[PDB]
Amino acid sequence: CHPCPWEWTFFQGNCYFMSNSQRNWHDSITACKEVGAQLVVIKSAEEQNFLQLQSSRSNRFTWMGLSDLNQEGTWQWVDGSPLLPSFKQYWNRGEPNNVGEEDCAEFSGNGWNDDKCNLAKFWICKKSAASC
Ligand SMILES: CO[C@H]1O[C@H](CO)[C@@H](O)[C@H](O)[C@@H]1n1cc(-c2cccnc2)nn1
Ligand SMILES: [Ca+2]
Ligand SMILES: [Ca+2]
Ligand SMILES: [Ca+2]
Repeated sequence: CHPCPWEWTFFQGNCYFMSNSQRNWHDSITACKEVGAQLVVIKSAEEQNFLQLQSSRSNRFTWMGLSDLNQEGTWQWVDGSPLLPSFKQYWNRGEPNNVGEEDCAEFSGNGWNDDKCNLAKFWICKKSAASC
């Protein structure tokens, strides 16, 4: 028994995969579903710091499963849960600014940025680990 599939990173009972290719946000959602996973939805501050650190070290602009597509300015996770007030701190300075209509959230440097949903970026999938 091993808790995660090969090349997946285990963290606090879940498995994480960072892509080595780039897609737009809607295709990133599909990419994760095809491996029985979900474009990463963040549930805790520890998990946030864990993901941002890898995004900073790798220096890769990376999609997360969050958008304000349904209502501009109200951010929602792809599993339907709302962005909580205790997560607003992770936006980068001056963000979210929706310049040129940016509806999808990404890891950018030390925090989050809203960027155009049609741009190709790396992504991270999340699924729960098996019990060994
Ligand atoms: C790399 O990050 C910058 O580019 C991202 C991609 O466009 C943005 O998503 C980020 O917000 C941020 N940004 C853009 C502007 C801006 C551009 C033109 C005129 N006025 C403001 N400000 N900050
Ligand atoms: Ca919009
Ligand atoms: Ca927006
Ligand atoms: Ca922005």
